Amino acid sequence: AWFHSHAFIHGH
Amino acid sequence: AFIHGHAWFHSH
Amino acid sequence: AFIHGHAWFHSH
Amino acid sequence: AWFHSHAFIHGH
Repeated sequence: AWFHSHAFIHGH
Repeated sequence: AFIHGHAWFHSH
Repeated sequence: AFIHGHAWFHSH
Repeated sequence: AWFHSHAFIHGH
């Protein structure tokens, strides 16, 4: 699974 | 799984 | 599972 | 499961 952050980590 | 938090993170 | 990475992260 | 970061994320 991939997650992105730009902080909160986005992605399920 | 979602990753919660933004340092400690929590994931189930 | 471990969270890889330092922006994109990945976990399997 | 808890993960810690100072970024690399540490924890299983």
